[PDB]
Amino acid sequence: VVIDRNLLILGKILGEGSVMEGNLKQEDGTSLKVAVKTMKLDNSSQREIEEFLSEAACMKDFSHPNVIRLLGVCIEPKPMVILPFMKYGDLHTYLLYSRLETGPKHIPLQTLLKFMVDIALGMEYLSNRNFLHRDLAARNCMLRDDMTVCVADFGPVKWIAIESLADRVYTSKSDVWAFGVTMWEIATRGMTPYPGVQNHEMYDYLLHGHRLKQPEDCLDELYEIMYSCWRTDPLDRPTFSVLRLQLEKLLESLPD
Ligand SMILES: CCCCNc1ncc(C(=O)NCc2ccc(S(N)(=O)=O)cc2)c(N[C@H]2CC[C@H](O)CC2)n1
Ligand SMILES: [Cl-]
Ligand SMILES: [Cl-]
Ligand SMILES: [Cl-]
Repeated sequence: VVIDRNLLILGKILGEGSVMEGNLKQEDGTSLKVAVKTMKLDNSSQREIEEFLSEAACMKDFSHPNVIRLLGVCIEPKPMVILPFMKYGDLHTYLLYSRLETGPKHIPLQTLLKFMVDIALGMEYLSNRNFLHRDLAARNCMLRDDMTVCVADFGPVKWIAIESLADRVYTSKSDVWAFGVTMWEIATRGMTPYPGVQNHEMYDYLLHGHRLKQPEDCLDELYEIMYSCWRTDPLDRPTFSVLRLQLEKLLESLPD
């Protein structure tokens, strides 16, 4: 997983650890445009870095068109996660530009659902290998050059599941919760979850049975899938394999 630091040239800041652009000189002699995420670990012990290196070995062997690839790691002693570059950027920002001229056109419902299928397919790939994201959101979903969504940033209380707020436990269904919110952001084209509610009022809001409201133009069939991911009991929540097929079935039922 480790790559020689001399093969990496850094540049601008893309986000703020932090994120940086760069050029990875491959083995075939060609320079590849890549993103570089810094990692602030606790160097008081080799506990965090061990788990970081273990995941890197697995995150590199992954191969799926709806899951971001991991190129390797570079040491300066801070590590740096090397990832592919995405000129189209994240999905959340793309949804905000769509509601503005000059930028993308008004995204139809058919295109919005395709994003959900991709994300679902990405999480379905990780679920089979028992890999948790623990940070699923629209801001984390990047767009490939062929306009296909891919999950990323897998090492925000309104994205965390109710059980993960009390017992602070994280299972596969905890990502289904975040996936449910992700579907809400896409349908709403970049709205912040739970308008009117603060981050410190969430645990009591959800515990009382309240959930994210249904959008104005959102179909009743889609909200049911979105609401099924927010059920109090994680066991009652569906898996990504189910959600993936449900969205595909609803997608094909629509015209072009
Ligand atoms: C989780 C990391 C995602 C994988 N790598 C990645 N890819 C793209 C971006 C990004 O922001 N692209 C937009 C962009 C477009 C043009 C240029 S240019 N060539 O004009 O200077 C630079 C950037 C990216 N950065 C994001 C930073 C915030 C973070 O939350 C998500 C990723 N990362
Ligand atoms: Cl450099
Ligand atoms: Cl908004
Ligand atoms: Cl709401």
